[PDB]
Amino acid sequence: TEKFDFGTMVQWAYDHKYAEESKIAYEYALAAGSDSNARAFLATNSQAKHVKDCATMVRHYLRAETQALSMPAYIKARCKLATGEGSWKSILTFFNYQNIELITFINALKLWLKGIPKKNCLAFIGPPNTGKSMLCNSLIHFLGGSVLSFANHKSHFWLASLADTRAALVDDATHACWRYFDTYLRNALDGYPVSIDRKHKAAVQIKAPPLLVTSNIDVQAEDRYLYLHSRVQTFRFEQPCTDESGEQPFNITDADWKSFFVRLWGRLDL
Amino acid sequence: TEKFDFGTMVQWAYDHKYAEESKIAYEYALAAGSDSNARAFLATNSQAKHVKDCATMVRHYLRAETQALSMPAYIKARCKLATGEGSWKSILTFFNYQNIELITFINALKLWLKGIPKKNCLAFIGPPNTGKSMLCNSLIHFLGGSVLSFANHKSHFWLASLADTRAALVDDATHACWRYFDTYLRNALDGYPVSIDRKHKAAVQIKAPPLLVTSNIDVQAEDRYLYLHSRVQTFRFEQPCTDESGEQPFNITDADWKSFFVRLWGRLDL
Amino acid sequence: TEKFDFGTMVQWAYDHKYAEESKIAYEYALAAGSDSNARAFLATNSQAKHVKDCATMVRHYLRAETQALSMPAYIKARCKLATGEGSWKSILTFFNYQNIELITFINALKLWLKGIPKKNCLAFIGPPNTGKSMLCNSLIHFLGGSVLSFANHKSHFWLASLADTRAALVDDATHACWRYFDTYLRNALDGYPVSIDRKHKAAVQIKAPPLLVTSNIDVQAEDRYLYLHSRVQTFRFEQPCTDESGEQPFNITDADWKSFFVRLWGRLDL
Amino acid sequence: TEKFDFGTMVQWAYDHKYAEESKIAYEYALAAGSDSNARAFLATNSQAKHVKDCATMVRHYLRAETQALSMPAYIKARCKLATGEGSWKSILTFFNYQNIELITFINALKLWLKGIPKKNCLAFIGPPNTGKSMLCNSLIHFLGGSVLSFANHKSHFWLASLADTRAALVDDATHACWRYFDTYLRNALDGYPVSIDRKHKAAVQIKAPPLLVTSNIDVQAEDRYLYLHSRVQTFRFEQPCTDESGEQPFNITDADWKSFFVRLWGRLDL
Amino acid sequence: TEKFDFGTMVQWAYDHKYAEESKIAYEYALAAGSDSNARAFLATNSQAKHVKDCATMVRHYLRAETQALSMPAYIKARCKLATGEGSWKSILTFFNYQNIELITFINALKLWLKGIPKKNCLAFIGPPNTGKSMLCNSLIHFLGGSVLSFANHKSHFWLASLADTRAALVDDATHACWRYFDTYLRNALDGYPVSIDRKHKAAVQIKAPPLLVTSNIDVQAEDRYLYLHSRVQTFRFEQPCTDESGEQPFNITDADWKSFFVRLWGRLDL
Amino acid sequence: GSLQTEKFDFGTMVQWAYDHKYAEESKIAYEYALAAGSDSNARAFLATNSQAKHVKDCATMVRHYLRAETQALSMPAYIKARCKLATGEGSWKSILTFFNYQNIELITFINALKLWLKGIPKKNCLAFIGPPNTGKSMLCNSLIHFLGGSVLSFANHKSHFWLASLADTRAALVDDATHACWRYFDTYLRNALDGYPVSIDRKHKAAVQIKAPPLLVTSNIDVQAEDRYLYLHSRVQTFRFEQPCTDESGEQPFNITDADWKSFFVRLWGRLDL
DNA sequence: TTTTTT
Ligand SMILES: Nc1ncnc2c1ncn2[C@@H]1O[C@H](COP(=O)(O)OP(=O)(O)O)[C@@H](O)[C@H]1O
Ligand SMILES: Nc1ncnc2c1ncn2[C@@H]1O[C@H](COP(=O)(O)OP(=O)(O)O)[C@@H](O)[C@H]1O
Ligand SMILES: Nc1ncnc2c1ncn2[C@@H]1O[C@H](COP(=O)(O)OP(=O)(O)O)[C@@H](O)[C@H]1O
Ligand SMILES: Nc1ncnc2c1ncn2[C@@H]1O[C@H](COP(=O)(O)OP(=O)(O)O)[C@@H](O)[C@H]1O
Ligand SMILES: Nc1ncnc2c1ncn2[C@@H]1O[C@H](COP(=O)(O)OP(=O)(O)O)[C@@H](O)[C@H]1O
Ligand SMILES: Nc1ncnc2c1ncn2[C@@H]1O[C@H](COP(=O)(O)OP(=O)(O)O)[C@@H](O)[C@H]1O
Ligand SMILES: [Cl-]
Ligand SMILES: [Cl-]
Ligand SMILES: [Mg+2]
Ligand SMILES: [Mg+2]
Ligand SMILES: [Mg+2]
Ligand SMILES: [Mg+2]
Ligand SMILES: [Mg+2]
Repeated sequence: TEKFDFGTMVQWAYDHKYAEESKIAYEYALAAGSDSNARAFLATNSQAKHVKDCATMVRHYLRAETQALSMPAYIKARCKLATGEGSWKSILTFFNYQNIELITFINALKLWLKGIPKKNCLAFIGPPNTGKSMLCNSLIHFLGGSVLSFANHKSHFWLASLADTRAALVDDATHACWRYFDTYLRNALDGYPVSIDRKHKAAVQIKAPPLLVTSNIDVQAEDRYLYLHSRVQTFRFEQPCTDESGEQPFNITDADWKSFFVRLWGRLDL
Repeated sequence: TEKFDFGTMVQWAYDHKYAEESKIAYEYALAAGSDSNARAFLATNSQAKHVKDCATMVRHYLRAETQALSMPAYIKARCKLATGEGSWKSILTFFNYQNIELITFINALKLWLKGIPKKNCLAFIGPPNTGKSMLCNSLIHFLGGSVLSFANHKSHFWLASLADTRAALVDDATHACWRYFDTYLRNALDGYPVSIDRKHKAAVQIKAPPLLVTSNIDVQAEDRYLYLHSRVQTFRFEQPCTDESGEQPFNITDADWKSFFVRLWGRLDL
Repeated sequence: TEKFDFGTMVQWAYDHKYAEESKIAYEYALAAGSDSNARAFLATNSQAKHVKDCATMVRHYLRAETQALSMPAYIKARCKLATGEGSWKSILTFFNYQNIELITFINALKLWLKGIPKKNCLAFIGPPNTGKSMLCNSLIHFLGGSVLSFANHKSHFWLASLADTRAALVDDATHACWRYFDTYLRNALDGYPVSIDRKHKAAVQIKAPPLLVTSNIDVQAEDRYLYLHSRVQTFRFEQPCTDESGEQPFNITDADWKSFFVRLWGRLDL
Repeated sequence: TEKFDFGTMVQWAYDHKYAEESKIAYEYALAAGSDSNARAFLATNSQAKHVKDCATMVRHYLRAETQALSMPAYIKARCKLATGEGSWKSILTFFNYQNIELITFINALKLWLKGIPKKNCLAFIGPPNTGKSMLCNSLIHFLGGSVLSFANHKSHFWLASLADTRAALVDDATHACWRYFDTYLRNALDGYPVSIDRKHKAAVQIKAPPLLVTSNIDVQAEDRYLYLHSRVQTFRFEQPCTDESGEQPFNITDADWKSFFVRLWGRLDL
Repeated sequence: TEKFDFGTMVQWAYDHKYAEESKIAYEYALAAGSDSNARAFLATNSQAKHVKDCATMVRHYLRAETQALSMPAYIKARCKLATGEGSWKSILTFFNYQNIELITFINALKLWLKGIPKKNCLAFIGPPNTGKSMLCNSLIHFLGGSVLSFANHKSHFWLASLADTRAALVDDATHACWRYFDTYLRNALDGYPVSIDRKHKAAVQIKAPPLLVTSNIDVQAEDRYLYLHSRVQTFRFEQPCTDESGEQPFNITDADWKSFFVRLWGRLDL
Repeated sequence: GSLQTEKFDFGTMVQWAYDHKYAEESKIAYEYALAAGSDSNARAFLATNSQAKHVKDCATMVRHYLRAETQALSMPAYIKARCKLATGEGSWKSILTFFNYQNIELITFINALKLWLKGIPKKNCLAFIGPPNTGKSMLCNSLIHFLGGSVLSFANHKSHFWLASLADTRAALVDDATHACWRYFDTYLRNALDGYPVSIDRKHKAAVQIKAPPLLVTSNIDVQAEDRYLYLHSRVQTFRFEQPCTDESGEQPFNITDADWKSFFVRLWGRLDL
């Protein structure tokens, strides 16, 4: 009875960060009890179209709204997202544990986040069960980055994510993987623009984001990976951890990284 | 003369849990004898468009409603749906026949419904005709879960059901299938959110529901499937059901499952 | 006035069981001579949209209506459709000719119509020209079943039929085909619920219907379809159909099957 | 009045049997000089939509207007289309030249036209330049049949024609081609009902029409086409057909086939 | 009012032979300065739809208009397009230079343009730098034919062009190219009607146009191209070109071919 | 009520989007709704019950114009327009110094570049070959960036689509060609090298008969030396970069910017026959 | 959805 206003619903949707049709529809129809517009919505002979468009719009921003930030801004935004309690000390504990000086990682982490040529790829090498996927997965999750599945490597579309995320991580690189790297991904390592295909869409011309790599292989040593030497910052995690006792081993959480970034914000040149 | 009110149809559709076009259309056109709106519906020049949208809208509400519950609230609702007479005894019987203590299955079932990391995968391995498919099938049917079709698993779009159903089932996993699981779905097993891709402009990092699996392969034994050992609870049916000449044997039904949960509600920690 | 009434055309269409655009369009334009509405139709600036939607709408009902019945009820209805004169003896005669005790094909057919898991697939194996397609096709025609066309298996829309018909038939399965079946469709041959993809519509999890396959291959012998053994029932066809005789001594018809079901109704547990 | 009447255009298009957009649009725009409606057409802000729909509407008739007929009726209709002057002698001459009895061809053609199982495929094998395509194309032309380009087999939409025409022709089948046939098209070659996939529309179940195939390969001889034997028939044009004189000695026309059918109408059981 | 007139834009578009959206859109918006309609177009809330439909409309005319001529008529019209000054001697000289009697070329050309089965394909073979692509391209360019890129043959849509032009050219055919031809395109080299798929649109059955091919391989010599012998007319361009100082001693242009045809119209049986 | 003046005007949006060179829906949408604070039309836009469709079409429209504008220009005009774009301060001397460092007479490079830009047959491809770390990609990328060229990624040659860009840019660059790549060139792209038309196939759209633009290639392989690349010899101008641009620690000798090229073209416009 | 992508 009060002519439905799309823009309003979008706003609404956008405010509650509701981005999937299914929800928008439902949640709104609920607010129909105490909301003239919502009520107006259910009156529409085209709820369908709106719910769709509503979402389309919402995500539209959200994506765009994020693509906007700068690494700092972005990392700042990724902090508001971190919920719960923890402390940078946890991270420090671990690195110390691996016999690595946090400053070393910090210094490494500074040029990384900045995507500085030849300082754009961090590798965590070591025997199995040393915390490699741990850390790297926890950091990526924090940063809201994408994990690359080198299994799909057969398809050149296994890099499609690189056109979106701020940070990608290739977990457990094998010789076949490193070879791939040394062969086709050199630019992704020299900060030169690189082409990246997208399912059904046109290729994108972008700068390859920060890369995280875990491997049992010390590329730094193997001679067939020469080009990679100067292009991969390597930390060697040797001391094990996951022991035969069932006990919950270390686990850096979003919170932890929150503290880390918040407390090191000065030193990281952010 | 009265105008066709879409919203009404949707409500109707929603009240009868009529989610598929084919039906909605037919069933409504039937209530056209004693329903002004339906009669208004058949009067429309866009019946098609409506039926379509009607369905779209309904599934919307359903999906949103389905994901809203809590495993318990959900299960509880799945019981109300269970019509007919049966008894938990049928199930106990069979597990016994299969030489397994119900308590074992109950415990495993507990953590499963709770989707606890590493216990989120139930497997029923055994030689042909030992009753794996129905058990699984019957359980999934009761739970209102979806059946994944491995036949389309490339590009993983054989995981889009994963963003909706409270429990899926992989009936008859082949080496090729388990390989796939050991390769891409490790997360659906540890608890870490799985990147459930999908068709239109948006993908969702959803949490994988409990999984059910039937197979002739005993992943626990094979060594190439090491990762899956600690992440797949294996129950094995070695006794044959084959027996079928004359007396029409076993078939677990929604009712049977109703009794099962009702009477084991306490123990299941629901 | 002469405002075109869509709902009318549909009814029309529906009455004559006209479900394909091509026809509906043509046939109607014909009724334009003695029908105000069809004449109105040809007056529409959007006949296209109407023929399309009309059809869509018609199939909509039809499905709903067919999916509604029971197998006997369906079969029963498939009998009303069978016109002409023939007899069950023709069927008997042929099976005898192939040296197969009718009771054997009846007992098999009983559980086949019932779709009991794993007794849902019948294979008619034998050297070329033994009446296999001949038979299968007839029985499928009578049931108004659909043919899957493996040449399209490359498209996940090939099984669409499976979400509509009460019985499907794979005529002349090669090795490639049996391979595929053993590899993906075990949940189908079994006759359990499977997810079917359809163009324009949404996924559909319906119980895979009864299957009929004809082949030069004895999947029961080959150790490579090892796992198709507990699923495919077989009927060997050794004796030749035609052999220097104007017209095939055997050629079963709807009528013949009509007799068959009519006279064998009680034995088939219908 | 000066309103653009769609129905009119359709009639027009239909009368001239103009079924492809390209033409419809062009040919009409020409008649715009002396036709109020066409002129009205060019005035529309949605010519596009019309040309498209207009075509859609025309081929709709044409298809039904065909599938409705009967081979006798259809061939009959194909003769009225045959213009010019020729004589069945020309065809006879050729077949004699190739050293074959006209009663043999006819005997085959009779069954062929009737689309009888496994007697639905005629292959004209022989060395290059023996007039095979020459003959086969001319017949298909007369019959208004469609051709299948194997270069498109990669797409399941290559057989889309089969759901329309009364006769298909595979000109110059290579090994790859026969292999495909022996593997996926036994149904079709068998003139049995195969499901044909079409773009945007759903799969159509129809009886595979009669097939013509020219080939340097005698499937009858080769042993790997063992199963093609009982489905293919075969003719052998062993005698060279093109001469030194620019204009080749044999070149049949519609007229030629007209006579052929008209005079042989009785023997062909039409 | 002066509401945007679609037909006008189309006319404009057509007159300038602007057929791709990208241009039409841009070029029109430019004429917006001195064009009431263009200005009205920019005022449309649906320019998108219009640019598209305009293109669609234009192409239709463009194609329809070309498939509409007779080889003579077409060639005739292609002459009017030929601007500048040149002469057949210039074409001649070259052929003589290559040690080839013009009449030899003319005789083949006559039948080629007529598209007579199996004489529908010319091939210019020879060592690199002998003016093959030179000639062919110039001739295609005057005829206004399209060029096919074997770099795309992995998608049958690389032949889409065939369904439009009156003359196609495969420049620099390699072994893999000839093989593809010997395997799939026998029909096409033969100039018989064939099926041509088109992205999203529907397939068009049409007579393969005249082919021009340049290659370092002499198909008539190789024996694995046995069957391309009766289809491919060969030419031996051996004499190198650009000798000393880069300066191209040969430059064939539209004008040149204009003369060629104009003067040789009689002999070419046009 | 009657007479609306604030009414949402699509064309306006497009112009806006066009001006800022915003071509992707995601952005347009966001960036516009932001300008909604101080923009009657933007505000009108948000008032629309069909923002979706507009964002889409806006975009659709922007590229139409954008793609067309480029293809539109002449090599001169294009390069001219590429200059206005170049911001910052640099100098052609930076480029001279580098080539000099590489022991190559700038005139040599200039003489070739003059013909490259013209896209003249058999001189339509430049290759910068030499041991690793000699500033090849360095130079080539910079030049491509200024020109607004597109980079091809042989890591996708698998699908014939890896060349879709060739239907748009006025210059493409294949960085670090392996043997496999060169073979691919010698095999298929022989027309791209002779100026004769080739059919670029886009995704979901009909192919396009286009004239392959100028090509830039950097590689460790001297196609000029190898014998399995005979055809290429006369179709690939080669520059050998022997000297190591290598910069020990933080302090890069050679860096080349849009500015640097700006000066370069501005000051050499004459000699480049532009 | 078909074309892509597989
Ligand atoms: N998927 C995961 N979930 C939770 N923790 C993980 C996961 N992957 C790795 N970790 C953590 O990282 C450590 C294991 O690193 P690891 O996986 O052994 O490197 P690698 O795989 O090369 O042997 C463990 O201490 C564990 O806490
Ligand atoms: N719905 C049912 N009705 C009657 N019998 C059934 C039903 N489902 C399964 N069965 C019986 O159980 C057997 C199938 O057991 P099955 O599910 O194939 O075990 P598995 O999956 O390990 O191969 C069949 O032989 C069948 O007789
Ligand atoms: N509808 C029919 N009309 C006339 N003859 C038929 C018909 N169906 C089959 N036949 C005869 O039977 C033979 C085909 O048997 P077939 O179906 O191919 O056995 P199978 O399927 O095991 O290969 C043909 O030679 C044909 O003469
Ligand atoms: N429409 C036609 N007009 C004139 N001559 C034709 C025509 N069709 C075929 N020919 C002649 O017939 C010969 C081709 O016979 P052919 O088709 O190659 O038999 P096959 O297909 O078995 O190899 C050609 O040399 C050509 O001159
Ligand atoms: N349209 C033209 N104008 C001027 N010269 C041309 C033209 N076309 C070709 N040429 C000359 O011919 C030579 C190329 O011959 P070429 O195309 O390499 O034969 P092919 O294509 O078989 O390798 C070039 O050196 C060029 O100077
Ligand atoms: N635009 C630039 N700004 C500053 N330094 C650069 C720039 N481009 C390249 N370099 C320096 O040159 C090195 C890269 O040389 P490189 O491009 O790999 O030569 P090539 O392309 O032959 O392999 C880097 O270490 C970097 O310090
Ligand atoms: Cl099993
Ligand atoms: Cl058979
Ligand atoms: Mg089973
Ligand atoms: Mg058969
Ligand atoms: Mg032939
Ligand atoms: Mg050439
Ligand atoms: Mg480099």
